[PDB]
Amino acid sequence: KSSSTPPRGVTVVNNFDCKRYLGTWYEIARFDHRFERGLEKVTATYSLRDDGGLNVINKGYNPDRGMWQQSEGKAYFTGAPTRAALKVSFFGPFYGGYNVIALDREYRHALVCGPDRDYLWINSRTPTISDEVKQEMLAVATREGFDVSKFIWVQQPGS
Amino acid sequence: KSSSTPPRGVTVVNNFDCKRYLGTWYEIARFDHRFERGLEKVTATYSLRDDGGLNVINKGYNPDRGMWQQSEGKAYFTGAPTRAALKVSFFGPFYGGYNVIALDREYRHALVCGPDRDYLWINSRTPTISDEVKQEMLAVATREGFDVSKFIWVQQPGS
Ligand SMILES: CCN(CC)c1ccc2c(c1)[B-](F)(F)[N+]1=C(C)N(C)C(=O)C1=C2
Ligand SMILES: CCN(CC)c1ccc2c(c1)[B-](F)(F)[N+]1=C(C)N(C)C(=O)C1=C2
Repeated sequence: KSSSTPPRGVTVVNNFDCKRYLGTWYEIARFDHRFERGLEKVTATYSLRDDGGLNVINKGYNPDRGMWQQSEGKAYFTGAPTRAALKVSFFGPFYGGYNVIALDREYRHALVCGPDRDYLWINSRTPTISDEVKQEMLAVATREGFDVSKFIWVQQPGS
Repeated sequence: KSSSTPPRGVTVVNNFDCKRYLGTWYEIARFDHRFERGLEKVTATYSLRDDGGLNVINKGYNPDRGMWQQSEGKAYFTGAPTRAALKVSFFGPFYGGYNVIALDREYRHALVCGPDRDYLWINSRTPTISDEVKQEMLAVATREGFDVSKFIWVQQPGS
């Protein structure tokens, strides 16, 4: 399907406050994909741009090579900035939808999907999350049609 | 073969001046790979790290999506810093050898290869090169066993 639209049916957050989502997030779990392959301790960082999009810097550690790496990209809303439907673009052939489909009131925990059900992330402001938050994230993922067998639990400080 | 050694039988520069190689280079031609697919107007910018490695910033334009992108990586010598054999690594699964196989004395044109003969670049301090310089670089590539018909000639200022 189009790499520009959300997966059909997902619950895009429609009262989004972009300022509250800025800064750094820890990747608690991801569906594994080429872009991120081999990485642990992954974080994503968002900053505002003058042009109304977001600067994205993802960082992680590759324990096979013993080195940190970083990737810088840009995200732009696909519609109104109060709707958490975006597209993100990195160097090369890494481009597609970015959608926040679950978020707590305090912007502490997020479930983010790509443009299809092969792309999903559990993110947190903290490097670890409680089992209850894990359970709820998997429950939401399942209810929205995603195959939670695809998740890998990303090593983080204290995991 | 090993991703960490030069291609079999390929001679690498053995009296390398790393500091003179720093700065911005324009990519005149490349063998096509996923990492850079879709990108025109490509430059690579090298700088020194406190740890003896190089920071690498690749930047290019994707005319399909209408956007500039950049990738930041690290390169380390695999041996003596006088020998232009390195390995470069970027976010995720882009890791492998980087070898300077020909350089002019002025450090204005360089032929760079990866760890096998499927990876080759013609780089220049200027965005275009003379037919003279072009043919010589192709003759070196050819001398070293590469198939120059695999080059994509990359759109650049004045090209
Ligand atoms: C499908 C298009 N695409 C490029 C692979 C993406 C889409 C969506 C995303 C990412 C990439 B990403 F790898 F930058 N990513 C990370 C690291 N985290 C923590 C995210 O929540 C997220 C979403
Ligand atoms: C095969 C290992 N690997 C990562 C794909 C590379 C090896 C070698 C190189 C690059 C990548 B590269 F894509 F960063 N690259 C660029 C953009 N230019 C202009 C080069 O001279 C060069 C060499």
